[PDB]
Order: sequence, then structure tokens, then C-alpha cells
Amino acid sequence: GDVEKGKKIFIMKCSQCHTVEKGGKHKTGPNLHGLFGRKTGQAPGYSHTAANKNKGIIWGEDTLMEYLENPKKYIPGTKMIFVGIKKKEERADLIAYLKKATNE
Amino acid sequence: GDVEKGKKIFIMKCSQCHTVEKGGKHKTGPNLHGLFGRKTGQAPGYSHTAANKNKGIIWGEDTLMEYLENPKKYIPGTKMIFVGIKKKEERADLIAYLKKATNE
Ligand code: HEC
Ligand code: HEC
Repeated sequence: GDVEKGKKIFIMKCSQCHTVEKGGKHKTGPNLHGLFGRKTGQAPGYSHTAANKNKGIIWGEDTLMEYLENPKKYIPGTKMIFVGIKKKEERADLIAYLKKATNE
Repeated sequence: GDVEKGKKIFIMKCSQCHTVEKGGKHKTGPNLHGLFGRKTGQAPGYSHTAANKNKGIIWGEDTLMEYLENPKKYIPGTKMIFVGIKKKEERADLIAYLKKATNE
């Protein structure tokens, strides 16, 4: 994926509720630093729903591709109220950005 | 926005389900008094959906512009069954009316 395009998608669609940088603030949603390789619902210092804590999957490209297409379908009971990103290429670009931004 | 045009839009498209005045009754939808500056899904005495309670954003001009364009896109799971207002000028006029009427 294209990280430059992914950053723009993040700003447009996600930044209302999330930060990505190390030590970045929790907003409506959790700060996402450290996301990849982590079990669902373990953002440090954030109060997740039981649903997000109990999904049990490991965040990576494939599980994010599915979640971000339709969050409530993947995690019924989530408090993330976001319709999803329909286009596969857009999710791929977004996820490439997240992979970079949440690990630097 | 044009408050007088906004009032007409409100009567035509919204009043079947909503009141705006202080102490106004809940109908299908919540009374909207006090809307601006409030987090989503906090209308006093009204039973909101989890989705409207969890969206977690603050109502204001920009967030209402987006919500009213396509309610279910912004708040998937909403029980507000309303298509939206397509035209930006109409949304802006409506929102100007709401900003006045829900604060007086
Ligand atoms: C506010 C209306 C949100 C928008 C827009 C987006 N997200 Fe979100 N997200 C939000 C909340 C409230 C939560 C917690 C959900 C819960 O039930 O506890 C989340 C969670 C996520 C997660 C999971 C984090 C984890 O398990 O560690 C991810 C990966 C996530 N959000 C990503 C994300 C992206 C990439 C968005 C733009 C496409 C996005 N969210 C939008 C609230 C909101
Ligand atoms: C009945 C068919 C509706 C019409 C027409 C409109 N709205 Fe509505 N609205 C309705 C319901 C049942 C709800 C509650 C939704 C839920 O899931 O809990 C709402 C909610 C709103 C809100 C949010 C209120 C809040 O979070 O405090 C707003 C701002 C709102 N409605 C505005 C609104 C406007 C301006 C309308 C005309 C364009 C309108 N609604 C139509 C039901 C119905």
C-alpha cells in the first residue's frame, strides 16, 4: 500500500477519534501506537468495551482489512461508530500508513 | 445560514419526529433543546440507541453538516430513519435555525 495516500485517508476518516503517535492522546477512540501484533482491546490506558477486549484476534494486515471494511460486523458490540471503508485499495493504503505510523 | 429558510426546512423534514423548544416533548425522536456542544446521544429523558450514545463526537456546525447529509452513514445503527438533506445550503440554513432554536 501507499503510505502517503493512507495518511490522507487516516486524517479524513479516523483522526476525529484517534491519534497514532507514541504517547499520543486518547480521544473518543484509543491512541493506536503499538497496534500491530497486539491482541484486540489492549490499548494502554484506554477503557475498551468487553467486545473489543474479547474478540481475541491479533491485529495485523489481514484482520485490519476485515475490521475496517465493517467494524461492527467484525466486533459486534464495539463502541467504534464508523461505517467502514468500502474500497480494498483504500483500506490497503490506510493499513500501510498505520503499520508505519504506529511503530515509529 | 438563513434562519427563516432553516425553520421551513425543519418544519417540512424534521418536525414529524422532533421538537426543538425548551421542555419540548420527545416524539419518535428526541427533543433537541441544548444540542450544540453536547456529546451525541445525551438528550435528557430519551432512550437512544447504543450507536447514537457511542458515536462520541460533539454536536456543532461541522458535525451536524456531516450527520444531516446521511445520518446512517455517520451513525451506523441509528434509529433515526431519515434519508438526509443533500444540499449544503439547505443543511447550513437548517443548522443555523437549530443553533438559535435549541439555545433559546
Ligand atoms: C469515532 C467516531 C471513531 C472513528 C471515526 C474511528 N474510530 Fe476507531 N475506535 C473508536 C473507539 C471508540 C474505539 C474503541 C472501541 C471499543 O469497543 O472499545 C475504536 C477502536 C479502534 C481500533 C481497535 C483498537 C484496539 O483493539 O487496540 C482500531 C484498530 C481502530 N479503532 C481504528 C480506526 C481507524 C483506522 C479509523 C479510520 C478508518 C477509525 N478507527 C475510526 C472510535 C472511532
Ligand atoms: C423520524 C422519522 C425522524 C426524522 C424525520 C428525523 N429524525 Fe432526527 N432522530 C430521530 C430519532 C429516532 C433519533 C434518535 C436516534 C438514535 O439512534 O438514538 C434522532 C436523532 C437526531 C439527532 C441526534 C440527537 C442527539 O444525539 O442528541 C439529531 C441532531 C437529529 N435527530 C436531527 C434531525 C433533524 C435536524 C432532522 C430533519 C432534517 C431529523 N432529525 C429528522 C428521528 C427522526
